[PDB]
Amino acid sequence: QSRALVIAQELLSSEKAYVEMLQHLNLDFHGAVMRALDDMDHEDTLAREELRQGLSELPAIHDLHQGILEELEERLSNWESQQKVADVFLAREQGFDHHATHILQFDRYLGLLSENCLHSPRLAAAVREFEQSTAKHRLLRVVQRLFQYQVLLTDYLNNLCPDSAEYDNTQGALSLISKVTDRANDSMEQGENLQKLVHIEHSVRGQGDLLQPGREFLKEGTLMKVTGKNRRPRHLFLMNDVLLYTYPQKDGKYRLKNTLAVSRPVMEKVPYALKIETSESCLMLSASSCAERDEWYGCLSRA
Repeated sequence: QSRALVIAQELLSSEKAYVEMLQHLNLDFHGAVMRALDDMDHEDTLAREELRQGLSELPAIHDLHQGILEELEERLSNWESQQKVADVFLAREQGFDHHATHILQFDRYLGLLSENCLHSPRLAAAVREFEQSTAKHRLLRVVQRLFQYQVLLTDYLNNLCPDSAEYDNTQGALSLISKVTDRANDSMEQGENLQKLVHIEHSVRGQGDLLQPGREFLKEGTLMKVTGKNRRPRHLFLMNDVLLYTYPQKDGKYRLKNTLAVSRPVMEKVPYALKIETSESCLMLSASSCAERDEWYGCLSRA
């Protein structure tokens, strides 16, 4: 009840920040690119028309979320009378279709954008002015909200009564969004990774925002920290970028213990041993098998 109240508050606060972001995207990215492309009409046409189609989704998304925010703001003001938010998503099936449409042409118009900047001073001038505050990276932030609703709405459902019209609606809103995010995973080269990083951020108590350009999730798994003769569990999130060193809690959630920037010793009391070394950090970890130890070795090696 308090737990579900704080999650709707978490949903509203993050929605405000998202609507503010979609606002400045439409003014500084869509607006500036529309202005440029309108000039280029009088300067090829194909690239512009495809850019215009993919860019048309941004105002439609902005309007969708402007509405979600207005309904969310009002519903949280009258929380001690009606304690319902899920149905706000259900009411907007047509709205989230713009998300699906955006996802479907995402890589096409964004690839077409950087490509067309290499020989279009006007388009380059528009994109630079925006990149001021990489565009394709700055637009993953649009599609990322969808994975956030999934994580938030799942935390919202776990605190609802399994026999509520709201538990039902939350499930419906979850399947409605999953219909949309399915397209991200199968139509975007960065969709599967964007999802991994959204779920990994939300699970780790200590890791804020993993969305970094070029960052890609590689391996997860628990290993034992060898402190003398004592063996304590540590859950590892290995990226090409950074190495998250955590502790698995009873919650299914974790705790960021240290972070590392991406040897196999022989010792009796520590069989299946892994020694990860950097100039700032060193970990003495034990695997359960010499195959588990060599699975991680080859993966930590590859990057």
